[PDB]
Amino acid sequence: STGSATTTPIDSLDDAYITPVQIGTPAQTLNLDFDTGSSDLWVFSSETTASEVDGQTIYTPSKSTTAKLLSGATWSISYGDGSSSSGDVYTDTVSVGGLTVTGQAVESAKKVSSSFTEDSTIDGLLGLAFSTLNTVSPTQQKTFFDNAKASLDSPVFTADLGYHAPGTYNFGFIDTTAYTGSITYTAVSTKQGFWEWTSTGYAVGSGTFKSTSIDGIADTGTTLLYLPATVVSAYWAQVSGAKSSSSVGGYVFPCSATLPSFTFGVGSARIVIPGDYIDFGPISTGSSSCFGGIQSSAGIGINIFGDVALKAAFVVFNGATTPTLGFASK
Ligand code: NA
Repeated sequence: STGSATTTPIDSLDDAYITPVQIGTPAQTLNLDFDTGSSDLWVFSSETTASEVDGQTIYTPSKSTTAKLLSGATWSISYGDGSSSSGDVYTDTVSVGGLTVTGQAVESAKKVSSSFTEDSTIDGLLGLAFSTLNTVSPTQQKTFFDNAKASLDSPVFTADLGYHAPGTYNFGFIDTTAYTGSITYTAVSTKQGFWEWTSTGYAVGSGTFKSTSIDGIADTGTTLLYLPATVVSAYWAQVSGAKSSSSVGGYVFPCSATLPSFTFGVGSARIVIPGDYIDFGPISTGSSSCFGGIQSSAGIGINIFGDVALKAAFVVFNGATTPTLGFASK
């Protein structure tokens, strides 16, 4: 089997991407944030505290003839941005882009933090990191990908995120029409439960490539590119008037600037992030200070290849017995 679903930016900045997901019988379609940096499929629901719901579509398990309470199971998750959610668990039928899993753990939120409530466009998350990170207790649950894997034509999914445009998540196949050149594969460590890999270096604009190992994770659920402070300083030093602002919480730059590209290495291959991808617009409405898309990972304890980086590439998440990542230009 295979599945193919379109993923759509939630706003004009590509802050996140939503993908429609069918849950239950008859189907309830929710727009979920597919997150390769976490391993829980959780939704706004009929159980979510009413004051914490503001515009989201909810899953109502009582209206699904295939929903079953997973008795005694709870979940609770905290993300890198400080947000959180928790609740109880149902199993139900979940379909993505025509690919169906029966008996998927659907984590029903009883509580969500303010950042979730405030984002009316995201109805929940669908985690695509390794199932070792799933938070369900006392019986850890599998991701949608891990439950689908054995049925797929190939044990893979691909992320093809758009820049200010829709893109695609595919499950079970490589679309050889969706990228240019060849795919370069690179080793993955699953020791922290992430799609963790080592970039071979970077370049700023038309500058020389610096060969250096940068361990980090491929995380579709993180907006920005978070890299070591040395790398990030080297990038923003090429933008007149850019500075790190403790008040704003990262590098800002004049909105009048033209940003340089950023290149990262994948083995001997190179992915180029156009400068435009690195512009996250005014820090507040009407400001001439703009927020940068490349930020320091210092204090986060890991480098994160978030959407700024991933949307410059066609990315293969290879879930074979020995997982690997692939990157192609597009
Ligand atoms: Na922000």
